[PDB]
Amino acid sequence: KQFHTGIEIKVWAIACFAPQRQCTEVHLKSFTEQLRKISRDAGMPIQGQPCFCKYAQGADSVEPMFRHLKNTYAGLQLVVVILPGKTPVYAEVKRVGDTVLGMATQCVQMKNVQRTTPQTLSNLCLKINVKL
Amino acid sequence: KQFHTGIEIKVWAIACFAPQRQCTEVHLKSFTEQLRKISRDAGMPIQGQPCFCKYAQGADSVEPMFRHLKNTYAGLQLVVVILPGKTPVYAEVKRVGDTVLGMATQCVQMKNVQRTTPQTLSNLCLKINVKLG
Amino acid sequence: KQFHTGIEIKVWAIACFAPQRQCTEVHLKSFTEQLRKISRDAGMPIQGQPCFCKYAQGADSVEPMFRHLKNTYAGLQLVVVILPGKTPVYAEVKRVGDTVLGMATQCVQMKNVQRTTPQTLSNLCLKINVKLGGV
Ligand SMILES: Cc1cn([C@@H]2OC[C@H](OP(=O)(O)OP(=O)(O)OP(=O)(O)O)[C@H]2O)c(=O)[nH]c1=O
Ligand SMILES: Cc1cn([C@@H]2OC[C@H](OP(=O)(O)OP(=O)(O)OP(=O)(O)O)[C@H]2O)c(=O)[nH]c1=O
Ligand SMILES: Cc1cn([C@@H]2OC[C@H](OP(=O)(O)OP(=O)(O)OP(=O)(O)O)[C@H]2O)c(=O)[nH]c1=O
Repeated sequence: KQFHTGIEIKVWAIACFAPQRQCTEVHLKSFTEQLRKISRDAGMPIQGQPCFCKYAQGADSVEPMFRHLKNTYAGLQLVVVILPGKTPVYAEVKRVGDTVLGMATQCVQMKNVQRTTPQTLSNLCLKINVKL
Repeated sequence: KQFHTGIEIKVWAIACFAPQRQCTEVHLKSFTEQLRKISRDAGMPIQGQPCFCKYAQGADSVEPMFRHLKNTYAGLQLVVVILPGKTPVYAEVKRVGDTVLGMATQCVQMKNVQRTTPQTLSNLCLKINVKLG
Repeated sequence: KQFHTGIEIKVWAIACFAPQRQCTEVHLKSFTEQLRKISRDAGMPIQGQPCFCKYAQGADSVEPMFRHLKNTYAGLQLVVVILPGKTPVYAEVKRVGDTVLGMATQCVQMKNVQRTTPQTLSNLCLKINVKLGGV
């Protein structure tokens, strides 16, 4: 895991499986902007707003939503998935992204979106950097 | 460029990502016959019926279908991919064919399958000729 | 036919255009070591680990990567290029290596990296040997 310098993330999406009442739109947009800033400092810029950002409920929504993403957004590079703690959703994310569709997926715990820290944003960058 | 003489396309497939309701079997068979004729006349004959011809929908279908093709038809030379206009399918077809599986692919817009003209068939032949030549 | 004696391959690189998911690090390291062994037995020893070993994707990556290689690794003798099969990358590799930069490049199919046999390693040795011998 030597860090890669050449990465640019142009097309990406957010799928929020945490409840909106806990993880609101402002929490998500705040999170997005802070993630963009750190990714820029590290020389793996996330350009742009996500091309898609929706709430969803249930592990069974993962495959349909990811197929939808792949089928709708040309060149989609990354899906960031927000999770409400321990969940069957995580398992469903992993199999679909890593073994079915071959698309980079990164999960994040809702609590790190509600109150973001540079350390957790850094962790997410490093993981994305490895994946991409 | 230079056109290449002496190419023969013996094993080829059609993957149609345009909806069947717009691009029916008879449209595809008619298209195939016209392509056969012009390619023969130009001395790069696309010989025979395709070894495979199936509909699919979505960029997500590309990799599974092409893995199937690669694994089932040894000596597959070409996949002709019919596209429904602007689509994430094109990008995925190029990624899978050129990078993932290593398979020659030529895309064609559905509107040129629904009504063929000599000029669009010629375009397609020349592209195939360059790719396989 | 005409195998060349007395060649030593000291500076060489691997550029893998097959996806990592298909052609993993262990596949590449295993392939490298097997290639070194047979090439040593045949008297064209690969003296070291490659100076560079990276994944890349797309014909558009070829020229930049090869320029990097040429400019960074003095006396680079060989680039081994792993390809998934028929691909516009093959054409671009030949154009850039043979006409743009002038460095010896040898392509190999991903399936022969994933699982080696003595016969396919031998094939690749002979081709490397031919390209490197000369004035
Ligand atoms: C089991 C479980 C785990 N997590 C954590 O969230 C992502 C983080 O790490 P990750 O898996 O993303 O780490 P990674 O090495 O990049 O590998 P994968 O993401 O491909 O699995 C993981 O530790 C949850 O939030 N909920 C859960 O229920
Ligand atoms: C860039 C782009 C192009 N097209 C056009 O539709 C078929 C035609 O095919 P093309 O002659 O380009 O040949 P192709 O097999 O697409 O591949 P190349 O070998 O030219 O790269 C291509 O120009 C799309 O439908 N979507 C796109 O996003
Ligand atoms: C489909 C495919 C096949 N092969 C075969 O494997 C050895 C030999 O090698 P190739 O003649 O293709 O290429 P090469 O030695 O670098 O030769 P030159 O182009 O310098 O003559 C070629 O017959 C590839 O290597 N790459 C492929 O993708």
